Amino acid sequence: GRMSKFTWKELIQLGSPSKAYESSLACIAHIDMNAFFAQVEQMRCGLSKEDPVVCVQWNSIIAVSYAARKYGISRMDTIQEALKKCSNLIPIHTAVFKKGEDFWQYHDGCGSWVQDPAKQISVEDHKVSLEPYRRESRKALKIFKSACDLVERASIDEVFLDLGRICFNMLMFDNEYELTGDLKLKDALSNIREAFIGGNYDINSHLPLIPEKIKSLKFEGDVFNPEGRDLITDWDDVILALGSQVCKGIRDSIKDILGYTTSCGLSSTKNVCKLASNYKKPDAQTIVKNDCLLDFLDCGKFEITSFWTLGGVLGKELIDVLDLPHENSIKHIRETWPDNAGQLKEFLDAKVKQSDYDRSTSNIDPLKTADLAEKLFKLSRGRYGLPLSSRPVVKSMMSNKNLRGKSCNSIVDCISWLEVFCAELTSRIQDLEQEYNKIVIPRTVSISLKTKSYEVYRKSGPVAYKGINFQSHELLKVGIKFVTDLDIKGKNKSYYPLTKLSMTITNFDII
DNA sequence: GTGGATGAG
DNA sequence: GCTCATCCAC
Ligand SMILES: [Ca+2]
Ligand SMILES: [Ca+2]
Ligand SMILES: [Ca+2]
Ligand SMILES: [Ca+2]
Repeated sequence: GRMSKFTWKELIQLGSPSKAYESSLACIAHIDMNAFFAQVEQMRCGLSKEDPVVCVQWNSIIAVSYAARKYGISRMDTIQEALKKCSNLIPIHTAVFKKGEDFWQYHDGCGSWVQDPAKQISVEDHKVSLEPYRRESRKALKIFKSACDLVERASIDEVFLDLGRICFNMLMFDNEYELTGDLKLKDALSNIREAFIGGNYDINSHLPLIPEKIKSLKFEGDVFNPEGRDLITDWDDVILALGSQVCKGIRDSIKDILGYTTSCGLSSTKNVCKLASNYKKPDAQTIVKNDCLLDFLDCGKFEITSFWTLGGVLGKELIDVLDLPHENSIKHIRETWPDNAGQLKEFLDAKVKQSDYDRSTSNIDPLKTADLAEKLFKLSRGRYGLPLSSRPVVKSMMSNKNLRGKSCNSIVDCISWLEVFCAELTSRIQDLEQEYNKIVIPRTVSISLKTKSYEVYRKSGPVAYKGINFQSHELLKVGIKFVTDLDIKGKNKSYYPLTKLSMTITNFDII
């Protein structure tokens, strides 16, 4: 065409962390450390990524390495079942707390699969610690925060990156990058760079057409192109290619410094990014161009239920409520309401109003349908761009134990368990303090139990600190007092042995 | 006040 | 299957 399909406004928008995600030109990444717990144990025990390791808790498998999966092992399997699929399996049990001890510890060469009765990790007196995974995640997150100025911690093993600044800055100012032996970005993109510093454009003006010398710019990773479309046809393509390069370097850092492999989804929107990181794994990168967004969504592997918020009960409700076919529901949503979000909105209002349609258990806000339609309209088209957003502050933290057998028959027994809970909540407060770079101190403690016959007892109250700071010993002390008060409360009633015991902290001052 | 429902996979 | 934090009809 004569001009690009994009404006200067939308390009310059890339350079503002608050608005960059709204640009059609946005370059978002979703990076997943797959089989995270297995990777962490592999690296700790000096093993390779091709070693069939399985992370184990009790008799179940919680993480399965991709090497282990070659043998048909899945989380579905027990350790005994997985060992009949691959006798060379390397099960590694999580760290555990022992009842009464204030620290966790690894019991290597111990597990329910080893014959020696000496080398067991009894479920009855032990509690699992996920601290080693928390810590490793923290190391990753610091390396991500180092390479990019807007990182969302989507979960323990997944982040989103907004690569707009980085990309926009490469595009305009990076005089070091070279496409070939003789070709450099500064020469190839001299026209866009001279126009931009010149300042003579109107922001709403369309961009200049991309130069031919940019078409040799290489994507890093696997560009999803079923229909064999051209790789670089406009500026959104240029930014994305740059992103993939930047994104590869970041992932190599994770591998170089910590040894973890990742999958990466690169695209304009967060939901499309997450689909792509999962599309091939492990150690892979998938780029989804804007012009392939419909090729990607329609490939066959996705349905309306594949999206972040639609994976569960609300997802089903929509299939029902929108009479969507059990295949190509996304496409089906595009064509039925082809022109605008509102068409979906009115339909919803009509279905919204029906005798069969519940109002009581409905996961659908009647007031909030305006947005629900726009979400779906745009999600169906791969243009639903949310901002990268910090997770809100914690309100509650809990550490409990499901007790079986008669281990818990006394106040003394309960107190041994509280020690483990305190130990654990202390290390979790610490993870939080680093995440926030702020002191976190809880003012309220709650002690909960379930009796022999599954009745619930509970006691909340303040915890006081002799110092300005938080001290685990003051949390325990209050816990002990509550546990003791509940003992008296249950004297000639159904009580021991307990079947469940827990500690919860709330009312944090993030001073 | 909170048991139960809910999200991912 | 499980997890744990978070939300809200009861
Ligand atoms: Ca994952
Ligand atoms: Ca002790
Ligand atoms: Ca995960
Ligand atoms: Ca185009």
